[PDB]
Amino acid sequence: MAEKTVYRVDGLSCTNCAAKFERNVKEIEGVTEAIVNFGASKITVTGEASIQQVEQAGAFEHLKIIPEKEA
Repeated sequence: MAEKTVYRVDGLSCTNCAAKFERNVKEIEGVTEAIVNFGASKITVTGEASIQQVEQAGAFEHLKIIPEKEA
């Protein structure tokens, strides 16, 4: 009852690449929204999908994204 998540991402540092990313996410039919910061931050995904799909997309620059966990 929320179906939104954010994962921590590191490596790339350019708004244009962030824009490439969020659009790459939007292309996936599994997600509704995505809010992707990069630089030294995180990648929010919302809809009904997980980083994995975005991970594949991120192969354009080879990013490393980590699902945060505390438990």
